[PDB]
Amino acid sequence: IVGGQEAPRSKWPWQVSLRVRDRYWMHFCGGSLIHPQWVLTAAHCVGPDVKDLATLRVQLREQHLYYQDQLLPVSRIIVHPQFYIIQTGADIALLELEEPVNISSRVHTVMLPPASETFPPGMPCWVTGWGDVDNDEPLPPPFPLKQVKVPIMENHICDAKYHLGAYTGDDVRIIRDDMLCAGNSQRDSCKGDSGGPLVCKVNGTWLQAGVVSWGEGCAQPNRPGIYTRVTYYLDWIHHYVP
Amino acid sequence: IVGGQEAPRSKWPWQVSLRVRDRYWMHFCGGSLIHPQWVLTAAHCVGPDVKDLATLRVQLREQHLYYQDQLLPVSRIIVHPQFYIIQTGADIALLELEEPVNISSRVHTVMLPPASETFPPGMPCWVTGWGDVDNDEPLPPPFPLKQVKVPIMENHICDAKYHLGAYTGDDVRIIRDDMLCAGNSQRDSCKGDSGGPLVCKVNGTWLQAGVVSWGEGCAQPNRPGIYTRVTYYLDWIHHYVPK
Amino acid sequence: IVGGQEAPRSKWPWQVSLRVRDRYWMHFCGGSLIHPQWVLTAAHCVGPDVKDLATLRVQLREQHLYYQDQLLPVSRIIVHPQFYIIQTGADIALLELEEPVNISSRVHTVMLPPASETFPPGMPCWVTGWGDVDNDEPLPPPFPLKQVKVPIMENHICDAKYHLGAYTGDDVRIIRDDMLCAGNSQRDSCKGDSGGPLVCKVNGTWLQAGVVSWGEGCAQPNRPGIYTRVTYYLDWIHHYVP
Amino acid sequence: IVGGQEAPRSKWPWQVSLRVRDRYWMHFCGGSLIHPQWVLTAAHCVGPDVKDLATLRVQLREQHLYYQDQLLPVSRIIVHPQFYIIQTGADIALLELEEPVNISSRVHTVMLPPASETFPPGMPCWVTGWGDVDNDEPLPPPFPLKQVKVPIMENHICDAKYHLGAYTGDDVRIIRDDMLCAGNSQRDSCKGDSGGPLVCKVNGTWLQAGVVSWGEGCAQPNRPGIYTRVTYYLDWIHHYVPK
Ligand SMILES: *[C@@H]1O[C@H](CO)[C@@H](O[C@@H]2O[C@H](CO)[C@@H](O)[C@H](O)[C@H]2NC(C)=O)[C@H](O[C@@H]2O[C@@H](C)[C@@H](O)[C@@H](O)[C@@H]2O)[C@H]1NC(C)=O
Ligand SMILES: *[C@@H]1O[C@H](CO)[C@@H](O[C@@H]2O[C@H](CO)[C@@H](O)[C@H](O)[C@H]2NC(C)=O)[C@H](O[C@@H]2O[C@@H](C)[C@@H](O)[C@@H](O)[C@@H]2O)[C@H]1NC(C)=O
Repeated sequence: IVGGQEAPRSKWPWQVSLRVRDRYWMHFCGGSLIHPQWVLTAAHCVGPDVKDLATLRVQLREQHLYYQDQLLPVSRIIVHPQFYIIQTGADIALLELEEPVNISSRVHTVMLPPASETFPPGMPCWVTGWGDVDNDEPLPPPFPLKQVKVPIMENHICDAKYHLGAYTGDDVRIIRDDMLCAGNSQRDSCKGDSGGPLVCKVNGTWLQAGVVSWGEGCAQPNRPGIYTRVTYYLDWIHHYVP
Repeated sequence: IVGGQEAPRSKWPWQVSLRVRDRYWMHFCGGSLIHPQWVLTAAHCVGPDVKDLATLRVQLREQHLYYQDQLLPVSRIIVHPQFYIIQTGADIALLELEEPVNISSRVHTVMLPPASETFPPGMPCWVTGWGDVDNDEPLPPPFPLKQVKVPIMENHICDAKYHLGAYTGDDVRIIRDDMLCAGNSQRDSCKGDSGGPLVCKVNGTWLQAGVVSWGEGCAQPNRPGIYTRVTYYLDWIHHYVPK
Repeated sequence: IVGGQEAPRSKWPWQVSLRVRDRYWMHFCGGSLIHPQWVLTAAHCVGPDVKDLATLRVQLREQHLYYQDQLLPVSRIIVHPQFYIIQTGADIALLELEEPVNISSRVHTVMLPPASETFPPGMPCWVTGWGDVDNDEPLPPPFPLKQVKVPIMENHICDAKYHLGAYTGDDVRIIRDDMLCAGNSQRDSCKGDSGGPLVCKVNGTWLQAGVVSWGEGCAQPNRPGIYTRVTYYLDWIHHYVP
Repeated sequence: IVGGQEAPRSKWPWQVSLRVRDRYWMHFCGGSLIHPQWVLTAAHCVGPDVKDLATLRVQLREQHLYYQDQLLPVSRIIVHPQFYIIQTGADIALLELEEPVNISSRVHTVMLPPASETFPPGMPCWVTGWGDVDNDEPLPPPFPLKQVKVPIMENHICDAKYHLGAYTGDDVRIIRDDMLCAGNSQRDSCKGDSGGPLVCKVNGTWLQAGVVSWGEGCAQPNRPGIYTRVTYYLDWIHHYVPK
């Protein structure tokens, strides 16, 4: 997270950390609890190539990464079939836990948005995670969960920004309809935040609008963070999650 | 170049090295002289974002990088407008030199193929460059230009290979019509070879079949190197480079 | 610490971590509380060149580095004047804290040995710290304090070991009288353990026999870790520490 | 070499490069040809632990490192027995080549100094090598041999400088009698120059005054480069090297 602050303990109870087996269970992506037994995350975190499930673990919200670990094995990994690379979309995946987790005030699910919510510019939204605090600048120990408020940029405006300073033709769409843009040169997600949530407050309720997907650098001018637009994949999600 | 050998001085007179201004003019990509004043390379070597030409130089055929450099400035860069990322194709670009270079047996152009050449499996082809000799293994000094013969794999066969062991649905095309696959787990190009040429001996003549574009690792089982298919963009090329 | 285990919460209440001002207060060396207001460490951890005290802090016994830090400023650093490089000895230094710490069962001093104790081979001894778990392998988060039992090797036997396979003449002493050897190819200290304690259980009492000083690699065959022999410097220590 | 320039091809014909086997024959220290079959270098480059001679090679003077290699195997490595670590001195070693090399204008020996030469401050001396051009800044390809004029600092003055800003007692000698100090905050040797020569011109003749040994940083204030004083080891050298 670039430009943010450490999260209050009572915030983002749905945040999760994905760990890969490497000398220790190392954090590599975020995710969100969307059902007591299901984690929502980015396809690019667990694909396109099929991985051995023995090498992955999920960690539920912790104020400080690695300090109070209670690792949870995954029973199944479901990656959207249209996914191959982030720039072409469908960057979304589901992790079914071996067992449903206990639901409390400190650890619980985030609500998915109704199909009609477009999250237009002006919406108050935050992205959270334990990623780098700037380009090539890792979050220092004790690794607090961070948050940052990021402004939403309408898709067409964002698509135009991506063409600014690039050879790509205007008629060539960079930002797709299954994507959403948020952030600016001072507020954005960074390496390690991928797969985590972008939540917006709508009439007093938190709804997950996006999944951290890709970008052209952390908090880089004219290159807002790109997220997978959750509403676009509700039908697919509902095919697996109760 | 993975699994190859140092190229003989008289081979590949069209090979070029692209340099970026660093603590020295550091090699970062290959290219090929397709006309006395035009270098063909990959778009990803110079885009999709526009870069300051002041930070780029072209070096013509040399046996060892950096030893006897005679760097050339680039007048202009033309990147195919359909290019954004390597996996969606159109990974091709043209660099116009300030003046036409002097053609000799030592340095000269490579012929482009006629639109009908498909370069099917079995065709003898070589990829050349100063790229890594293996994953995370940079070419050692004195940096000789290397070459390696790479086996061609038909597009659909290759597309099926890329779906092996992946979540990606079969209805999702990974290898596109403007791409070509060559290489195996023993012979392939690697980091730093991008933009360079894949050339095939067709009935006694050397034709450039591809431009090193991408892949999923260097000489990795069931993931051959992917090249931009030159015949696909002949008309685009001929829009800028004189016939 | 190479080849050890995480230390139990109630063990080594004298262990301390030395921190240098970086993107965070990063651990760089160990030390031991030998008096409520004095920390014993290795000179090479703080010299031979004089450094700005503002860039240094002491952290008392904690189970996991960085998690619950309560950093302490150092009022004064006293480095043995005979120190220049580890291989010529006198690798010992004292840090005076600004205030005497609160002694408890969880945090208290370690006893220094009487001058006559030689700590001969066979003596049960442990080295503790947050150093690498192997050559070029840093301690993984959450950075637990580790411990390992290390075999003592008599000085001359050790000095002969250090000449094995070397051009160095036998008349050249490598292991000095103010040094002590401990460790083998399975158990030893490693980068980041320097300055910490080697403590031995002598007839029911824990005595600090050495200070981690140097060696030729971590847990390397025929090259035991070298420690500054505490008894050798008792008078020097007692010139400053009550 | 910090603060220097590329050496003219005609200078330092005695400079050699020591190479260790690692993916390629990689440079790791300098040396000087003091006899057609003997190379003088630093003990720390080839010790204190005995190394397999098959992993070492010597390269005679090359204007550009790695470009025209003609590697020479070593027949024997003789390290001073008093050597253990650089700060305690005796940092000197001899390499006997399998065969004597051809002597020419471009490649030949450097003269050792007479026992009486102390090389006081003011003497014009240069250190040469292919080492880093600054702290953590490697020599960029094509790796030219560099040189730099370094001022000599009298031993006592140098020893006092080393105690400046340090806890070490004044009565504790840091700079020993078998050492010699040269350099300042703008001119010095650096990582990779170790083992190479410090040569001074005395009445129109080049004499090797020192072997690059150690120091605290490349061109660091009050920490001049430290060299093994060759005159101190003439008897030892003469025990192995003829004439
Ligand atoms: C999830 O919440 C459950 C309900 O509180 C926990 O089970 C309960 O564990 C208590 C002690 O942690 C125990 O007093 C309760 O009797 C027991 N109740 C039931 C219905 O199981 C559960 O803790 C786990 O399960 C218990 C039985 C032990 O095996 C513990 O070691 C487990 O932590 C909570 N943790 C989960 C399910 O992840
Ligand atoms: C040392 O000097 C000799 C005289 O220059 C070298 O021999 C000469 O090598 C020439 C090719 O390098 C060759 O055309 C000359 O006929 C030959 N002359 C003589 C007197 O032999 C010698 O080169 C080595 O030995 C010769 C015989 C060949 O085997 C070469 O390949 C060798 O390099 C020089 N030695 C070295 C190690 O350079």
